[PDB]
Amino acid sequence: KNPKSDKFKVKRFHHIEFWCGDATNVARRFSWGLGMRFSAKSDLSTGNMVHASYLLTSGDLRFLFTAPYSPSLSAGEIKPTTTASIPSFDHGSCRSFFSSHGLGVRAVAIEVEDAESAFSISVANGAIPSSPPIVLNEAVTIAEVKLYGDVVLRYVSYKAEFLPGFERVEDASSFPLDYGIRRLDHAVGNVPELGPALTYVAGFTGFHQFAEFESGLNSAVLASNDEMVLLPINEPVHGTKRKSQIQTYLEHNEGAGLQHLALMSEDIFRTLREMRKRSSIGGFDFMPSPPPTYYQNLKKRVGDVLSDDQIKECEELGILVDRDDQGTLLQIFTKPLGDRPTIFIEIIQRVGCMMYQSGGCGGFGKGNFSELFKSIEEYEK
Amino acid sequence: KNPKSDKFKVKRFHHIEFWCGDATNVARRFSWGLGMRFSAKSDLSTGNMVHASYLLTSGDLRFLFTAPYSPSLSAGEIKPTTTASIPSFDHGSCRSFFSSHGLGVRAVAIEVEDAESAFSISVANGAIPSSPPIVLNEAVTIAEVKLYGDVVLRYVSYKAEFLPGFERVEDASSFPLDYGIRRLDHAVGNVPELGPALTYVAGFTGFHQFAEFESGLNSAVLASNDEMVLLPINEPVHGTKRKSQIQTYLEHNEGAGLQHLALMSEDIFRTLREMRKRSSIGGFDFMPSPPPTYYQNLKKRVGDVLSDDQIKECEELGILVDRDDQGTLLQIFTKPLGDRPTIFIEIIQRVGCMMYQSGGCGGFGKGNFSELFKSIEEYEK
Ligand SMILES: CCCCCn1ccc2c(C(=O)Nc3nnnn3C)ccnc21
Ligand SMILES: CCCCCn1ccc2c(C(=O)Nc3nnnn3C)ccnc21
Ligand SMILES: [Co+2]
Ligand SMILES: [Co+2]
Repeated sequence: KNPKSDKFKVKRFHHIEFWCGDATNVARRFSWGLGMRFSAKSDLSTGNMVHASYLLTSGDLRFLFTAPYSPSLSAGEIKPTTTASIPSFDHGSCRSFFSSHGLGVRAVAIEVEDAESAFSISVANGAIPSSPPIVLNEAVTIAEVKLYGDVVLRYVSYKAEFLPGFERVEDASSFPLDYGIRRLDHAVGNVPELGPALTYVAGFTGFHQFAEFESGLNSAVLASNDEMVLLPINEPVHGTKRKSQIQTYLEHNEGAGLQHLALMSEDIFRTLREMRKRSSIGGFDFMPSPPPTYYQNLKKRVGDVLSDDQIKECEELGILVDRDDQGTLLQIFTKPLGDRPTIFIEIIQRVGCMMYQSGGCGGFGKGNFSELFKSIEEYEK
Repeated sequence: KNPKSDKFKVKRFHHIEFWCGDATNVARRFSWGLGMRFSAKSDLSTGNMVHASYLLTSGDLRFLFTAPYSPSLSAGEIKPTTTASIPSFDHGSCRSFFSSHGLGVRAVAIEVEDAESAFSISVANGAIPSSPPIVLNEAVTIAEVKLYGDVVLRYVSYKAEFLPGFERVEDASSFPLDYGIRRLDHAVGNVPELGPALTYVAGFTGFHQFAEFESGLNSAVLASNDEMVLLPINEPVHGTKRKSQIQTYLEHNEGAGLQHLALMSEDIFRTLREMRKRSSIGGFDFMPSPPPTYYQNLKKRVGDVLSDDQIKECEELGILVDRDDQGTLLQIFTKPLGDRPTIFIEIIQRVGCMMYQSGGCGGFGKGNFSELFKSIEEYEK
């Protein structure tokens, strides 16, 4: 059941912004590791004396990497005279975020019809304001409310290229990397208490709970009207045999924050081949592969969706498979993206639910907790 | 003239340590961009609850990348009970360094006969102490004194593998990259006033001035007894037509600090081919190439050292050439390594001065200031 209760018109995920200590080095690492092209910049070379921001794109996926310069470069400025291209940016907030959480997501940005009204309606419905609506060059409006921890939900709306003040990088520095990633499927938060987080966020968005179907967590998924904006949230479950991975996150992250980004690939096998080629030469590492018994058991579960060859291709690459009542989900998780065991990335591809493909086709892999523990001791054999 | 006045026995450059906000991402970027292998780690997986430190090596060159974890992970510890593998590390110092300077070099480490005596003699001769000698697992002694800005000169000495507490990374994660870089040739500091910096450092080391031979700088080189440890220092010259690059550094770095690291390659042409292949896919960019007239003029200057083919190979790669009375220097500079126009890297190869090759053979490229401005307007033509 989908009551379509969005309190304002939401379009799609627009971008994800990482707050960094050095944006250059994170952005170059991510570009190579994920096959994302450098497509826009806002920094000293564009007149920005406040922050360095670099945009990577792959298909519709937009990753933004931002770090502060010395406050001394902009000490003469005031907000009316700012050279920052993202007016919500604040040196103190950014340094405090990074020193508290390390590398991580500051903003989950979604495109809306009207960022001003989305902000007003949100705050009228319980949202904690973070940065009021600001119109940039009479062309783009940006506003932010608190989502969880120090993560903001950023609204962006266009009258009618990323943001004003951002320049198109030179072609020479813009190598057309592409490993098949195409869009952000969902963005997941970890919190100490799921109930209040859900009540808060569903309260000010009107997002509805997306229907699904002891591993140390409970979770739920909030979704927009067409269920293309998907915001799952986890809480830990205490007292389990193995310590909850959610609690470990909260400890190392110093509280709530974004846990993982799920990136849809138009060809997950090519994406994983390309990413795994680069794991040891600057890219990303992947979780340990499931035992061969997990893949033996794939025949009974998805033998009507994937061929034996395509199943063997899953086994080569360590891909996991789960199935809804409506679709099939292929997924795999990276190891943490940085020093701390906090944020990581999921690569996914969904099969089924054609009408375009509807959102969340195949679910989020809930069945892979059980099946993996069913593969752990079956493989002990 | 070399008075050989070292006040303690110095061996070679041992390592360079970068203080980072996220060590993982900088280290992976540097590994790919420079062709350096992951060779040791000290982090959560090795019992270090304080800092994450990753060591890259290429030949004898050792780059260490270190970032702090949340202080909460080690809040119960005291220095006697610390899990840090580098006991001079301090969360507050590291966060303050990175927030003040951005990504940069915290420690220039040299190997000495006896780090305890080097520290004592240094402090007895004016050195400002930074971290007293500490013996690690009865095997390695480490001590630090202030060099300039927030950069320390680190002494390390071995009774008899990087440091105790560091583990040899797994082979799977240790891809044997190598683009031909083999050792650190020299490490250069920028300061507001050259005279006092020289007096201070030469004062406590006994290092002597290395004999050389309006561009906005004056400089001088301090050298150890066999002139294998080379520490040049720049100061700005004010009032010039083009604003001094040293002054721009001081402004963006918030004061003195390490300006560049010169890395000797055993085959600079292969190093530059390999680094330039990767500039736009995660590696390092290089300064704009000199005009073809600069390379036309190379025949008269070094036509007896380099063939026409080897000169054309310099032209393809943007390499600069200078000559001493004793040797020839091939060199090239990267663009800044991170967000700020502060630290960069020089790749060099020296030809001549065989006895082994003596230190500083060919100088440091002083003649390339004049020759480049002689190439700028000659090429205007
Ligand atoms: C040991 C490897 C497989 C672990 C089992 N496993 C299955 C899914 C899954 C997610 C995830 O993706 N969760 C999510 N995504 N959207 N909503 N939710 C709740 C995060 C961490 N481990 C997961
Ligand atoms: C526009 C491209 C060529 C610039 C001319 N150019 C020649 C050398 C050089 C150094 C350097 O390497 N300096 C040094 N190294 N050791 N000691 N010193 C003083 C640093 C910056 N620009 C330099
Ligand atoms: Co997920
Ligand atoms: Co140099």
